[PDB]
Amino acid sequence: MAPPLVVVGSANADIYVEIERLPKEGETISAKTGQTLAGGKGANQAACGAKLMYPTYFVGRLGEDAHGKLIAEALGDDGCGVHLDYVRSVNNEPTGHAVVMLQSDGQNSIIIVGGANMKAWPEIMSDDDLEIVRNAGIVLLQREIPDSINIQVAKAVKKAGVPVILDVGGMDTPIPNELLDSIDILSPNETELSRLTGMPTETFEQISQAVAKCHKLGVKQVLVKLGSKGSALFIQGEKPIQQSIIPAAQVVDTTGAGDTFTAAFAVAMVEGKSHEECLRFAAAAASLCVQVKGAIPSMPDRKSVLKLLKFS
Amino acid sequence: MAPPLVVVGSANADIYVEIERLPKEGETISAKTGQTLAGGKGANQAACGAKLMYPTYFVGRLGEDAHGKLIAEALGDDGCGVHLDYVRSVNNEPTGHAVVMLQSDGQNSIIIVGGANMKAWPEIMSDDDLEIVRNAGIVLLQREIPDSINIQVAKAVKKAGVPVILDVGGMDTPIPNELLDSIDILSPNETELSRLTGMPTETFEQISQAVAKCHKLGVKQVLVKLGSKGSALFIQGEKPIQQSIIPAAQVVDTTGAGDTFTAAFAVAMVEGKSHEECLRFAAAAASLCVQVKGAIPSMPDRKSVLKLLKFSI
Ligand SMILES: Nc1ncnc2c1ncn2[C@@H]1O[C@H](COP(=O)(O)OP(=O)(O)OP(=O)(O)O)[C@@H](O)[C@H]1O
Ligand SMILES: Nc1ncnc2c1ncn2[C@@H]1O[C@H](COP(=O)(O)OP(=O)(O)OP(=O)(O)O)[C@@H](O)[C@H]1O
Ligand SMILES: OC[C@H]1O[C@H](O)[C@H](O)[C@@H]1O
Ligand code: NA
Ligand code: NA
Repeated sequence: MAPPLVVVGSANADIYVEIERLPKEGETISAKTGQTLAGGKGANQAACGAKLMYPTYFVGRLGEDAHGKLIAEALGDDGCGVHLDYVRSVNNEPTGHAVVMLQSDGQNSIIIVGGANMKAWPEIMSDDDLEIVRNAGIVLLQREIPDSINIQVAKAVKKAGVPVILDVGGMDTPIPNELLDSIDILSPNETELSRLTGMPTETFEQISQAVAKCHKLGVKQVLVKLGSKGSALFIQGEKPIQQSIIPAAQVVDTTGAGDTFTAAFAVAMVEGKSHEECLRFAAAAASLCVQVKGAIPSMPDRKSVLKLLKFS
Repeated sequence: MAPPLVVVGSANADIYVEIERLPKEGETISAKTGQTLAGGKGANQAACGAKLMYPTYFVGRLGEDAHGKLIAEALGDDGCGVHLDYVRSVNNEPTGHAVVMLQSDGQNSIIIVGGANMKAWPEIMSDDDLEIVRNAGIVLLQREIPDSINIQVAKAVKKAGVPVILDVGGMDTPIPNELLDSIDILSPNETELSRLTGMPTETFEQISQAVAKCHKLGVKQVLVKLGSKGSALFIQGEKPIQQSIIPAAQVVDTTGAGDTFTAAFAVAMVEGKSHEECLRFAAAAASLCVQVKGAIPSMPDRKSVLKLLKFSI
């Protein structure tokens, strides 16, 4: 009954097919194999939070189709234990999905269908949806749903005094200043930090500088994801702190690990942990995540993260 | 219950994405929209039979997943009314699926995942897997499950005396002669007939000679689908029967129409109708199919097929 993690964002069916080579206009080919998996940054972050045994709601839009049931199954009672009260399904849009064509040479080809993620939201968020974010302990957004929705959520949480984190992952359009001005923590990776600031991010000094531009744009806190280099938390009026990776024994699959990092950070934060302990909690979670194939099935339970953290 | 139509074959979730152009290696693109629908040649044919009010069983393999559920729902008691007793689901293979990339010009590019359709069958069919085919009034196969399974089913019927139809739709591989020798009716389109015989099929004379080649490969009856030109039924030693299309008011989506044609022909044949009547009935059912989007959603009910027959000649 603690103030919940509330994730508002995307849910996707990820349709992976293993093919020797791409087809041609008319060519029917046969994949070696194929699998369809629950994904999307919003669903991933919600799954992570629920698996960490923190009360978590997902606010998203699905189609009334098989891929929608796939997501609900993965996230809900028989899966991760996300509260799905505020997920709505519609009959005029497909569940969002991605066709991923892994090829016999190492190259990926992807078709992304935004579907319900981009087209099933209302013009104006319902009072019901806004009520769950007002009652949240913390709110997580990404950029795989319309700016309109992110902005309306951001405004409500700001008035309610609820912290909100915006993951920059998703579409590569500019971020509206009204969104930047209404969020507590911006969370880009190195490449995303560069794209929105038009500055280099090859060195930590360059990163600090792009982050300085972020402060000027209205963002008091930036949680920078650095891949193998770990992460860095920048708070205006303070010294940037850093956390290196907690090295994985083996990197099986980095899919979902940035989402795990972000959501785990949010869980540690809302649990009242220090900034240092938040970064380390998140590092530990991302680390367990990359050691296992897949996205949502790779995400660690609280017991495993805490176990890994114990090590000296 | 009349001796049922028994369809042994494939079930696919059909994943349609509308794009402008096919993407390139390393490249991410966006689609305008999409839809996931119940399909597969086997499930389509069973759905058709069931909608035409003939007792119909589907024998097939599904994964225990959301795509599998989609199929079951579309075919079963709340959908088409297919008897699903002999559908089996496995947890170690995915339900087969097909990514169908529609382009703006008109071409389609397709990736087919065999999944449970190709990989979840036993090496040897058990005799109570085969009990249903032994009780059939007519059996329909396609080429979207393993050759080995098709061979075992056909042989189990031949040694029981009921007609077996093999739709050539599916894999583009040569058909094993062991299979051709065990079926009663082969049903290819023009391209499949040409691929299988290695002969041209651009003219009716050519088609007739390609069919003569089929008669040499041991097949007595060939039901050739000729697209906008209609169809024809060749029976060895007899004059061919030709049937033009029953023209559709509008063509919305031809997906599943060949499946409809073949299954409707089978229903008419198992009900005792004349070859002429069988072809007409099949043409009418395919006509209705092309006027609605989707495969299984577009299957017509028997009354509509008979009404189109009444008023079309
Ligand atoms: N060998 C590793 N061991 C432990 N953690 C790792 C390892 N490699 C990457 N990570 C961590 O897993 C997460 C995902 O890394 P990844 O490189 O895929 O993306 P990122 O740049 O960090 O962030 P984003 O998801 O926004 O792209 C990150 O939190 C990263 O710190
Ligand atoms: N305008 C139309 N009106 C009525 N029937 C049509 C029309 N166009 C195609 N058909 C019929 O729908 C069925 C499928 O037609 P299509 O052209 O898609 O391929 P086909 O070669 O005949 O069969 P297959 O699906 O096996 O390739 C056929 O029975 C065809 O005769
Ligand atoms: O004939 C139609 C079927 O062929 C392919 O198998 C598609 O899945 C489609 O439903
Ligand atoms: Na992973
Ligand atoms: Na159709």
